[PDB]
Amino acid sequence: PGCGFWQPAWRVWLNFLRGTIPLLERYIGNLITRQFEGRSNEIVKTTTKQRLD
RNA sequence: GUUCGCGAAGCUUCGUGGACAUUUGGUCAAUUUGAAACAAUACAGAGAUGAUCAGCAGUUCCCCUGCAUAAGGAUGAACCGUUUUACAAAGAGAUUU
Ligand SMILES: [Mg+2]
Repeated sequence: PGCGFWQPAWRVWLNFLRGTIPLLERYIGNLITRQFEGRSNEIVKTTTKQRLD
């Protein structure tokens, strides 16, 4: 042990985070919205295998 | 305070006219009384059907978890009860005018 050179790994993680930014903003943001103002009348979707028949 | 001019005393100091800069912040004010929930105790207690159990939906002025148009919530919640009139036609018997 004692190999430094964290750069490429770091870069990779940064790039991963990029993707998340969006996903988290939809997700976390959505959650917080719900917490403040929690949904009225959701519509289920029969394209699901379950419930189709 | 910066300063660009005027007027008095000794470039230094007072007295003035201007220019520069110009209206912040609050849907809120710090403990009970403007609304959080679980938990706990007590008491019961689990969809059809005889019983045991799966899953899916459905209605709603019920929601929760969930990123969710996934999925999951006691089959997620309440539905299991009440239920007498657009009501006429025919026949028989009885009291009143
Ligand atoms: Mg179940």
